[PDB]
Amino acid sequence: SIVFDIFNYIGIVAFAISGAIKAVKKGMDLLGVLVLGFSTALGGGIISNLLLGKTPPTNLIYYPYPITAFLASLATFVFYRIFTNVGKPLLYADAIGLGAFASSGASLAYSVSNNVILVVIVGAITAVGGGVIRDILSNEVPLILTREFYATTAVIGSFVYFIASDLSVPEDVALIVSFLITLILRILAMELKWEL
Amino acid sequence: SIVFDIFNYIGIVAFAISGAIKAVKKGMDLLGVLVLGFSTALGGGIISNLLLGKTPPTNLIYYPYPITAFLASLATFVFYRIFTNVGKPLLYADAIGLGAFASSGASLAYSVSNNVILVVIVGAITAVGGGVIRDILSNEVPLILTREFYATTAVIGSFVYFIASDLSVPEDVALIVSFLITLILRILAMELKWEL
Amino acid sequence: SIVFDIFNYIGIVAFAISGAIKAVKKGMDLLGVLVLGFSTALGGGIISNLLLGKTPPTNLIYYPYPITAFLASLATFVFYRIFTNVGKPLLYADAIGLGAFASSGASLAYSVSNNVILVVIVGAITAVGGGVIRDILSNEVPLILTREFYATTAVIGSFVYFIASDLSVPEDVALIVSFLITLILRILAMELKWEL
Ligand SMILES: [Mg+2]
Repeated sequence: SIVFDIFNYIGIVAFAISGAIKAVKKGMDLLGVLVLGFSTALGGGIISNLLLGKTPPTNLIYYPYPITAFLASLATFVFYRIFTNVGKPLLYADAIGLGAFASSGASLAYSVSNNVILVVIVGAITAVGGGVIRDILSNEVPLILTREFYATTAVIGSFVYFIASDLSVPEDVALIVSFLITLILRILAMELKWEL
Repeated sequence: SIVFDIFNYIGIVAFAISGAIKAVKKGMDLLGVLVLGFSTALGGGIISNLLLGKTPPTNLIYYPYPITAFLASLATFVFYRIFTNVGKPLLYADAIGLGAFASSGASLAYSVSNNVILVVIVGAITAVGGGVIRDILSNEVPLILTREFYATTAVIGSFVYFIASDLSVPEDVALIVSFLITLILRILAMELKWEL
Repeated sequence: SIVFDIFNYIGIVAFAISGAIKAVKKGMDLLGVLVLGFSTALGGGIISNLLLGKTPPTNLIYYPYPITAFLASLATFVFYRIFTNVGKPLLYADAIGLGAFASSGASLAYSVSNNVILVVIVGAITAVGGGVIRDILSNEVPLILTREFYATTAVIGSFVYFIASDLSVPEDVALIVSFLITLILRILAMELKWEL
């Protein structure tokens, strides 16, 4: 479906931006920024692929995905190399990626089996997995532990995808509703200071 | 066998307690405590499943296992939310899990192949793997490095399972002897201050 | 081919030395030193095997590989237990391993598929993966982030293996040229202070 394909690109771009921003804040230079953005963008899909027995992983064979990760990370580096003082919305980029991958990752797991536990947990791991790798490599406690509603919101997003698909909702709509609920939940938590 | 099934539940409960305790000590709140307990309880089995080519992992498809991880972590949070000053035996919970999973993890590897190296190493990775993930997420040097006899004791436990099975020992007995040797070795190291 | 087999042993020895050195510097004792050397030596091959769908991993079934990792780590511990003040060339050992595994890891991926992205990225992950695990376990930002030209040099080494193989270069020669370019690139970066 077109929405599934689009969400893959949105998630790759968003997580690449979040990883490249993290590296910029850490003081890394161009190539180190590319490494962290590339890893954050593709890590969730790779981990998800391994859990589902899909080898080699799509992110390592389908050329547009790693090319998109590379270009997004490079664009982020160049942007903040010029505009050093403008805001760096790491959590906003991460949140958009969380919604794109909780939905598309739940979709991939649901195609493997109708098991609600597999769909909800693999979907959530797809969503958070790139940011977990980013935080581990950065040598800091990850968001899934420091942000009280973060991992659960990914779980909720993959669960609403499962429920929608279970009710025969068309795949394009089930993905959009899952993405929107995940993103909205994150915006409320961030804007209403639920995690403080 | 009944002992294999029982050891799976014992290991899941024990490692969930150890992960939830770690999160409580870190100052996390309810949902963060659940995340760390869930991850510690199921991580070793997932890693073991991937190494042996078993996908999707049993911990993500067999409902009682993640349900047990969730309930054990929730019980731990509620207990220490009320009884804030009572002792938190993280290492004791981890040690019981180490014995339950070194034995059952060696059993799973032995069913795949009679290779002593595969059985001993995959068994040890099953045993320590959940606590390694816990310590990495907590952003601290893991027990497998800070505790001089920890990883080796898991190796010894999986090796005694291999030897017992190689001698035709019934599976229920081979699991019990492996579990007991692992746990006893850990109790001696902790009580006799071997790791100081 | 003979060069592929030799490079496996060179990489295992080199990364075992680098991991055992890291543990010695961290103040670990004998068994902890063995754990970190063993993990660094075998982690890249295990990760590479999982990405390519090769289970159980060769490093866990082919006896000479983990035996070599163990003996190399033990030799490193004994050496620095006696000669406490002599230099500890962690980065030099890591660099030799990087060249041995970028080449041999690219070779393994190329046997699975002619996809330049798969060959270059899996090759680079094979090369850096053991040192990434070492640095994560040591609880420090890994070399792939702190050393500006490190990860890219592994990528270049696996890419020159791909180009050589694509041009019909004999496998023994393609491995040697890949190894030499990776190692030389690392020597220049270290000696010419490119990463400062
Ligand atoms: Mg860390």
